[PDB]
Amino acid sequence: KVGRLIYTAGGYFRQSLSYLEAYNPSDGTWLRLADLQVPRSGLAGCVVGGLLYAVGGRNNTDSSALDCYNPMTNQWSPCAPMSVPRNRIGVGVIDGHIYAVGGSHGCIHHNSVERYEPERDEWHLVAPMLTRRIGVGVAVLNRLLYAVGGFDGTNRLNSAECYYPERNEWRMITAMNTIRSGAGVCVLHNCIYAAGGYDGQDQLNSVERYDVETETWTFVAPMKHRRSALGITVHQGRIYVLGGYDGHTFLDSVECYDPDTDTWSEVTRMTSGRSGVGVAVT
Ligand SMILES: CCN1CCN(CCC(=O)Nc2ccc(S(=O)(=O)N(CC(N)=O)c3ccc(N(CC(N)=O)S(=O)(=O)c4ccc(OC)cc4)c4ccccc34)cc2)CC1
Repeated sequence: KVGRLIYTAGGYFRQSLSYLEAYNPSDGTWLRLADLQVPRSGLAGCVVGGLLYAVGGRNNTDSSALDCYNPMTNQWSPCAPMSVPRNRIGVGVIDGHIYAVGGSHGCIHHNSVERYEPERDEWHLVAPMLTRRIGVGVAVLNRLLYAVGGFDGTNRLNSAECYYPERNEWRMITAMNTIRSGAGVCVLHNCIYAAGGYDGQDQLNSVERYDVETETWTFVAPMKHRRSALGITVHQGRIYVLGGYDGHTFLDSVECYDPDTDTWSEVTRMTSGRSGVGVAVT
């Protein structure tokens, strides 16, 4: 069997893409899957019940689209769209529900947040963030959604806030050491990781993880390639970053961070360089 792959949807390189490819870290092999009905970039990926969802993005135009991919049918299926278009959206999953955080619709910078129930194919607004954030990293940890960095329309941000589903409220948390938009955010071993991003003048290769109990952000081993608008995911206790923009070119490099050795390896290259891809694991 081919159990658990890293899926990449959409992206940008000279134009919005429709590519859907999968990577087998047991293999080193790539798989070409069904193209997206509409090419998109700046979207987010997540998994719920073994289906892969592609949320938001822009087609070259800002998308409110939610689309479902079934790995067993290799087929894409449209879902109820969001209430608003959300370019540079962040996404997280709590109890089988997809939270769409922030993003832009043209020049509107959203601080709003909606929740999608796959059981009912319905979207509902939840409490809005304290800060408008596009290009925001999103991570779920102890059933709490975290919104990290991004751009509020005026300032690139280093702040972070925390949404509480049971109370339906947001609370700021400790700010990061660096301003980061278009960063990869994920959760590896009870910690939130924030890799790369763009600090307003440079693409970053730095990496800080947040310890919730100590409330502090500490830097860790940096990546080899500066990159923003990167895909990120966690597979078997390791972080994977995919593609992105380094300020000049569109990367195809996929680096793998080992927490037990605090080291970034290059483990493969995408079939072509791209940025703004959605990434998930199933
Ligand atoms: C128009 C005139 N020019 C001038 C220069 N050009 C340079 C050549 C070029 O094409 N770069 C390029 C790079 C990337 C894409 S993208 O697909 O990933 N993408 C598209 C999307 N869906 O919006 C996105 C763009 C910007 C983002 N950022 C958040 C933010 N507020 O900018 S960011 O922090 O990471 C950033 C900031 C400054 C940077 O340096 C300028 C580069 C990154 C995105 C964040 C998340 C997801 C997609 C993003 C697309 C194009 C091109 C065109």
